[PDB]
Amino acid sequence: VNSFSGYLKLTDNVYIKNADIVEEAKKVKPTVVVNAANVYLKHGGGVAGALNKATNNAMQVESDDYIATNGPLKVGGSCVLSGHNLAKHCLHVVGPNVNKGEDIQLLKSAYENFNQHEVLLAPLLSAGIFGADPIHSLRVCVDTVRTNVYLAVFDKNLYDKLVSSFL
Ligand SMILES: Oc1ccc2c(c1)OCO2
Repeated sequence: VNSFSGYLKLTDNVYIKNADIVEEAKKVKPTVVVNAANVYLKHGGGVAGALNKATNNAMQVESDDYIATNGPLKVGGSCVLSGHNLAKHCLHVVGPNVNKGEDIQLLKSAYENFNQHEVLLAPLLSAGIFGADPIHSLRVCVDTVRTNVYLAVFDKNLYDKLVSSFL
């Protein structure tokens, strides 16, 4: 049993809810929250900007030190950093950004990072301002992630479309 509430069950391991990922993290304090990161860990907008704002910019400060030491992530890659006030850990995962021309086949590699964690609170990778089709992102998630993933979909309209089109 875990603390996640109000989710619709899609599969054995994937759950979904219409929720503000920031507000969900603040309530649950999950072991892992996933950030929709870019390779520079520049948390300007979208899910990343919202998560970082909720940490009072402490996520960005930590991220800048990580990049100064290690250099940029790979598209499809990840790193584990602090979850600050939102979670124990933040898994920063880089899905391909269609608005930068990145290979959508890298979305499966991005979701494979989730398999290193038994339970996660996450957004749909490459959705929103990353430009991919969220229906596609949900299908890759279900077909790639084997650990238990609780998806927070910010848009009520999109949530209803994801559920009503789910195969
Ligand atoms: O994709 C998003 C998810 C949550 C957000 C957001 C964007 O901006 C405000 O909070």
